Amino acid sequence: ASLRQQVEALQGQVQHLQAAFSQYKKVELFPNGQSVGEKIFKTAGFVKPFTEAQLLCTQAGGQLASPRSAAENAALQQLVVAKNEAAFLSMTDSKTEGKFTYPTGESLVYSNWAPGEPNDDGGSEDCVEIFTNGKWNDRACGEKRLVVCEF
Amino acid sequence: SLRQQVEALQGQVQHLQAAFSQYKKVELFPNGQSVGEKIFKTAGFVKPFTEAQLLCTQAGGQLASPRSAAENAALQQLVVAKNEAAFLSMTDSKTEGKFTYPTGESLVYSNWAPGEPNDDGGSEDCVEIFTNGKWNDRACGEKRLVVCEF
Amino acid sequence: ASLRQQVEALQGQVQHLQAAFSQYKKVELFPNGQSVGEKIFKTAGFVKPFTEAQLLCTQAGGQLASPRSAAENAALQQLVVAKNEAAFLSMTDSKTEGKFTYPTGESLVYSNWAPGEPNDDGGSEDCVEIFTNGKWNDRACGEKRLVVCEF
Ligand SMILES: [Ca+2]
Ligand SMILES: [Ca+2]
Ligand SMILES: [Ca+2]
Ligand SMILES: [Ca+2]
Ligand SMILES: [Ca+2]
Ligand SMILES: [Ca+2]
Ligand SMILES: [Ca+2]
Ligand SMILES: [Ca+2]
Ligand SMILES: [Ca+2]
Ligand SMILES: [Ca+2]
Repeated sequence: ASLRQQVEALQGQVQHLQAAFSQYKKVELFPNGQSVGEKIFKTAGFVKPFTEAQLLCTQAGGQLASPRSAAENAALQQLVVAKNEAAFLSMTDSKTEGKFTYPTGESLVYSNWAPGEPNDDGGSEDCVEIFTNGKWNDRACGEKRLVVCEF
Repeated sequence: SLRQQVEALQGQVQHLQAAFSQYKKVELFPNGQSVGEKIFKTAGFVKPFTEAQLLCTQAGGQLASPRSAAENAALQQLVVAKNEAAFLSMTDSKTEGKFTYPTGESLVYSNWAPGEPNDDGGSEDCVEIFTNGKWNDRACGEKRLVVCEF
Repeated sequence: ASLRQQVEALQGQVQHLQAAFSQYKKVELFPNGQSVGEKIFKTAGFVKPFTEAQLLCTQAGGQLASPRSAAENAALQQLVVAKNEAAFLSMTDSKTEGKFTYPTGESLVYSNWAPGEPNDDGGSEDCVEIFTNGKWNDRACGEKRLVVCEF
């Protein structure tokens, strides 16, 4: 009966935690986050070159935004629109020109390239940026774009 | 067995309670204010009424709607911190001279500054809260601190 | 049996919460917080004189950054570096010149003074600031420095 009283005690404590946490999830995402599925996009609010942006995300325990579906891309687009700043994606074709991959080396499972892209303009575009219209364009990694990580 | 798993679970819940409590303080610093079961959080920037209202609803909340002196003081704390008057959620856009909450219910509390609301120029249907906590009906097209409540 | 299944169910709920909380904690700390051990450093993003900075932290349920080990100092330095702004620590030698103490009155158990410090320049430097290189310098409390609290 004791273990029973203890189990019922935990049920209440857990119910409380779930309810309190549910509220704080909303508070946290406002105004720089976007939740899509099990993924959370969150912008740092400023721009940085690719390598620096990548470092920020990885050291934070996540990685640069990597939309893998129309839904994720649409969620990421909301942050880009909100900040009115094109953002860097995690993908590059730095290893093999013309072959874009995730930070793990895997090939793209989704893409939303603007017509004609990627075009490796000037023979020097190995990074990818997402516009406010949600379309993608390969861009020089040295350029500064909105830092958006995924967790 | 059960006794062993219940003790493990109890430890898990106690750890979560301590960790969540700490996390709450971190989250609220420096843009949020917890008052009762409500949480006011500022976006840190200004926007006109329509844009600010959309920002809050899209975030799963709504614009700051203080319904008591206690809530008003909490909200005012954020206003003082950012040094910027904020938009409240109430407007008399439907019926002039009658301010209401987004749902449509009449105000259950107000903290108007002397003489307000005065519909200056015949075009003030929105409400702003000053750093002194008092309210003033203001033009909805004006840009004020965005503060939502969750 | 009925209890066993109840414990099994609750534990799944709890471990799911543990996973959700872990994710939201990472999101929360990006880009203005740093966790080290059981301590969490979080910057307000702006500068304030010591007294105002101290009140902001205490009112938030914490206190000004008080690195007590090389590891904590390193974590704090990350925020100072990210914002590129020297930050105030919680320690002062206001009560007894030359003797820096934590808000509790307790003497320092760790220090990372830059060469020549603390020097009490002008005979009025009773506060402590941490540089982007992580080194400390006693600084006049009236100066404005990055506000970083620990929770
Ligand atoms: Ca947060
Ligand atoms: Ca190339
Ligand atoms: Ca290329
Ligand atoms: Ca291109
Ligand atoms: Ca009107
Ligand atoms: Ca009016
Ligand atoms: Ca007025
Ligand atoms: Ca002195
Ligand atoms: Ca001194
Ligand atoms: Ca000095």
